[PDB]
Parts: sequence; structure tokens; C-alpha cells
Amino acid sequence: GVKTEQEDVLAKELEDVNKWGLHVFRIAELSGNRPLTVIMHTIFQERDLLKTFKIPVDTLITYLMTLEDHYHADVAYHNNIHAADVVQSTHVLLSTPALEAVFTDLEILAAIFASAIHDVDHPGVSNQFLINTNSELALMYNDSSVLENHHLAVGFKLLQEENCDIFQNLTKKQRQSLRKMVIDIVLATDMSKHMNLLADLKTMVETKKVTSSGVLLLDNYSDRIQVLQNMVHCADLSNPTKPLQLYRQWTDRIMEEFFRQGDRERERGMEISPMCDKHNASVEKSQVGFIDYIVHPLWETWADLVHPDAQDILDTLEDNREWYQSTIP
Ligand SMILES: [Mg+2]
Ligand SMILES: [Zn+2]
Repeated sequence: GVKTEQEDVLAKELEDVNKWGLHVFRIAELSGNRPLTVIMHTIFQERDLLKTFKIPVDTLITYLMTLEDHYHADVAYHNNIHAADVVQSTHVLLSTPALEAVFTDLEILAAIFASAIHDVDHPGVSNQFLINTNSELALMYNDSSVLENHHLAVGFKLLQEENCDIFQNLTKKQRQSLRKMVIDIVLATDMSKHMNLLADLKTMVETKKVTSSGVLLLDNYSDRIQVLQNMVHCADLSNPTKPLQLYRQWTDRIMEEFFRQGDRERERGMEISPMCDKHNASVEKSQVGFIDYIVHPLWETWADLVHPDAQDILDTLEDNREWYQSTIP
């Protein structure tokens, strides 16, 4: 009843769980492709969420394994490893000094649970592809945040499988509040909402208030949920802020997934989506564009909100940006 030698190496890697730049791909290999299960378990133990919400440990493990099984192993980017990465990145962002004692246990549970379910059952093609092909998913969700609606529906539906209801001991009031927050967070992961989220985060930085203790003041639901939505959005767009050996693995995976969508579009004579044409691609120029127009404006605004807690993350982002610029053919 002590861990095997593979289990010990996994445990030593999981000591980095509170650090930006966790070896998540190594944890995926060591856990037998269970990165989301072991990282969620570690985070739930670390934050004492099993005791606070009276979650039976067997129910937690059964749900986490079920959730992880509904991420597609054949999808190169939007898989259980990406879910695990966004969970661990949200975990680190929640621990930022400028947010110490700001958020309740329920809000923390919401942000982490939202991160874990936020891409579940992703088929490895975009909303636009599902809409243009008249897919069943697009029909059910009236072409509106199709994947993000689906992620939420599956994440909640899986609570009803045998010994999977991790919220069985929460009051109705707790469950209604958790549910609304998880829905507001995951629907905010739709990139179509990015510009509005960023405008609202900028507006909050301009009218920012801190207590005499130096920590962010958020006294209404609108402001608290906006910060959690931008936090998980930041975790979702965190690849270019990681050490370059990690960023480059994520870039290889997203480009594999985009090129596979491009191949499916070309074989069916559909217009090939941006960045999805493997015969007409500038991976390096794309990353510099993504950083310049999307990732840097978001993380620059986040860094202002929690000044100076995010300086080393913003510095890594600017270094990764210069590295991709310097490799443009
Ligand atoms: Mg998504
Ligand atoms: Zn995602």
C-alpha cells in the first residue's frame, strides 16, 4: 500500500503544481494519459475542496476519470492534456497575491470545475465548420456558441453517471450559484466574446479599487464573474506565456488540428479556414499575429489588474514573441 516507482516519479513532478511551466506532457505520460484526473485530484486536496464541499474521494475519482474519457485521444490540441493545462494555469492565477482572500471557496470551485469541463467532447473542428456542415450540434444550439454550449451540457450530464455526482452534498443554493458561474465562465471561452471581455477588463483596470491591505476590491457579482471569466480566458490563451519548450509543443498540436480541419475542408470543396491550409501556412507569422492582436493585449491588461504579480509571465510572452519573429522565413 505504498506507490510504485512510476507513481513516485509522477508525485515528484506534481510538486510543481503551484508553478507556471508544470511538465504537463510528462505528467500525461507518467499518469497513463490521466493528466486531468491526477492534476484535479492534487488541486482538490491542496485547496481542501473535498472537506469543504463534502465530496467523497471515490465519487471525485470516478467523475474525473469519466470526464477525462470524454476528451478525444485522437484530437491533437483540444484533449485532456489541454484541459489539465488550463486547470493548473487557472489554479496558479487564483493564487496570485493581488487576489489573496478575494474569492469564496464556491467561486474557486466554479473556476477550477469550469476549466476542467471547458472543452470536453471537442471534435477538433471549429464552430464555423460545424455550422457550415449543418452538423446536429449546430442544429441543437442554433449556430450560437455551439461547442461551448456542448462542453457545458456534457460536463453537467456526466454528474448523473454511476457514483459521479461530486456536488451531491451541496445545498440547492450552492448548486444554483456554482452552476450559473460555471456557465458564465465556459460561454466566455468562445473567442467571438474576446473583444467584449477585454473591453470590460480594461474598463475595470481604469476604475480599479484596492483595499488598504493592497488587494483587489470586487463588491458585486458582475465584477467578480468578469474577473473569473478573464482569468479562465487567460488560462485558455496561456500557451505563448509558457517556457518555449512547452509553447512549441502546443503550437505543433494546434497546427496539426487546424491542418486536419483544412484537409477535411479541402476534400469537401469548402473554403479552407484561416491558418488551416498546410500548403499555404506561415506558422511563425501566425504566432506573432496571435500574440500581437490577441494574447499580448489580454495578458498586458491582466498584468495591469494584478500589478506587479504577472511581470515574469508578460516577460516570457515578449521573449517567445521575439523568438518567433526571429524565425520568419
Ligand atoms: Mg474552447
Ligand atoms: Zn480551451
